[PDB]
Amino acid sequence: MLLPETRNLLDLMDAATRGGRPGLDTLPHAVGRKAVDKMSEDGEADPPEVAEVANGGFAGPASEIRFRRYRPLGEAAGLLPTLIYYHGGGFVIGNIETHDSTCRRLANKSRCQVISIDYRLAPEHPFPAPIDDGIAAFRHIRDNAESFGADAARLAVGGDSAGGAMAAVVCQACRDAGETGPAFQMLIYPATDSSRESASRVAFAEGYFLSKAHMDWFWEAYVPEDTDLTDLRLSPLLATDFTGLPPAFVLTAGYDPLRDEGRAYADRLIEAGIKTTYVNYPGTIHGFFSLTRFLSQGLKANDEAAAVMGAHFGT
Amino acid sequence: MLLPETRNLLDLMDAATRGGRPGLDTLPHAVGRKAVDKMSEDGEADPPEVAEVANGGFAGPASEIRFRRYRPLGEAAGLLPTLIYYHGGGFVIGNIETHDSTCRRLANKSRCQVISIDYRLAPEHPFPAPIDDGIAAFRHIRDNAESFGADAARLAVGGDSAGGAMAAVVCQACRDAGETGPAFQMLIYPATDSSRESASRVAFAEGYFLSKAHMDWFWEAYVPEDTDLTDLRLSPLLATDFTGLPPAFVLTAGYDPLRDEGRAYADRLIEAGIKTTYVNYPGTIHGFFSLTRFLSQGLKANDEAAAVMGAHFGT
Ligand SMILES: *[P@](=O)(CCCCCC)OCCCC
Ligand SMILES: *[P@](=O)(CCCCCC)OCCCC
Repeated sequence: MLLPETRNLLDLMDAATRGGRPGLDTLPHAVGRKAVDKMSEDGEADPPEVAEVANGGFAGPASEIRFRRYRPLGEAAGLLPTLIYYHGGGFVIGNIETHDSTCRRLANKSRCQVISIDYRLAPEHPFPAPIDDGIAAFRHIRDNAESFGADAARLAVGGDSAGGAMAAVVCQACRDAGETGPAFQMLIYPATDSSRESASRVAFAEGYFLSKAHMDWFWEAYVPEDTDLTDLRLSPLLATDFTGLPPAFVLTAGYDPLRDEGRAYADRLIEAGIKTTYVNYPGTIHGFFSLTRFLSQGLKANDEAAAVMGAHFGT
Repeated sequence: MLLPETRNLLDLMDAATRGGRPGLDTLPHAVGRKAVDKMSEDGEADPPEVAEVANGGFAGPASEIRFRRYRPLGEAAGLLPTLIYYHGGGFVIGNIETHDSTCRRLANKSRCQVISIDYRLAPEHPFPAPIDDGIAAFRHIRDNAESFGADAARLAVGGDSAGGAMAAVVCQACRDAGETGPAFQMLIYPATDSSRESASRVAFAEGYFLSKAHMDWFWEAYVPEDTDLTDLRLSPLLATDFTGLPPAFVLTAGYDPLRDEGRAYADRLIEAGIKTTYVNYPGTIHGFFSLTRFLSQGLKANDEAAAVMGAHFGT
């Protein structure tokens, strides 16, 4: 069931692996970061023009949080409906640049403003630093909506991987603290369960991009030893109550370890009486949502996600 | 439990029931048709302008099949990706007019051409006349693609209720006959199982729009007595094999008898390794997709469906 374009890219990665490039799972996460980050940038399709890009920062819990805003083409209104995007990369790698092309394409298609967040990475800052910045960024942008040129009424969050995880947590956190949370959550191949191993986590543990070897490498950096795995910030799937959470878009990939716990989360939402959209892209891998130089499916997904959020806010 | 807008409409329908002297369940099929068809037209929100509308017909199995084409605004290309729409109404009521506003709105949003089909109705022509016209219409438009100003590469089908049923069958029929079937199937709260009663068919049998009394009234007209209920043209959910069917959009409503068998069909598709999008609109009723004069959610759904198909064909 693997697609030609997907299989093609897997050949390339197999060539490089067995020909000089070590993979190595180099623990100088600080060293490895710089190498992989450059690869990620190249993996993204060439960036589409937008109306306006803006770089800025603000005060976080423990630091300055950097951010970048993309205003979509031919969108004249001051306050726009706005998505707050958290990049992927195991709370260890990635940055605004690795997901720039994707955010540009999302804003154009959705006819919505996008605000990429640059949150504290591990190991330099471990659990729970990353999601604390994720939550602070939402609260800040919510409370200073007009400053960020954003309609407070139609304010959403989303991400991929660790990013998608981080998004789902921000929504729970808000409901738990009984304050106004997001209007919409866009969850792309997110990780929702640290407490156990699904079928897919075992079935695709090796050979399909994201490897079990990679997930350990990330885990050892992000998580201090002896941290309760049934913490909802690590495992939001284990929440008792799913009611009062915002409408969701949830996307999974066919050859993804994080497939089964992805659809699981989506199901918990549907039965809780929440407006939900689930989608499976069979025959592509984890990370296709931003490897848009190699996988067209990624661009189709970029378009589909953008479209469902757009239709929700009626843009 | 329900939405305000949904609850609001339900009581009005309840006003007439005892308030005046109504009752479709108790009318001659041919008489009732004329009355309800006019109500349906009024139930639709005011029609959006399009680039071009075109009426025509062609030779079917047993008769002339009428049709109407909607070309979307600011779409200059000759051959467009095209959806073939089958109206709802228990294979007994409805026509192109009852679903005109909705088709117009779909074409604009999706940036795709829409072709509403006017298929033979019961009791005048019972099972299996309606779906036979449904299949002939697709085959014809497929084989004369450029005549109908349509990209053959990106040709889809869809509908609501009996229409959604009719769409799902066209795709199966094509795969069974080992010929080129549609590229995409848009299934809106469709009926997929005649062979038994789900939980929702019982739980919402009375008081929420579609009534069990209505479904019987339709059934007695459409279906010759002593017809095997496990026929796949009546019950496409009971198909052995789901592989080789086109990518799907599937939508259900919270207070719909046809809810459980809707999601069931969607699930059969996901496990068959087909690219699928499922969505539930909780706290609205069956038929909201075209009662867009009363229910905003309907317009949001109209937009969402259009958007997912658009993103698929990359318009
Ligand atoms: P991942 O699946 C590596 C699996 C080896 C784990 C060590 C036992 O990388 C896939 C690379 C493309 C072929
Ligand atoms: P059916 O579900 C039952 C007729 C009214 C009984 C109220 C419990 O048709 C419903 C139409 C909306 C009142």
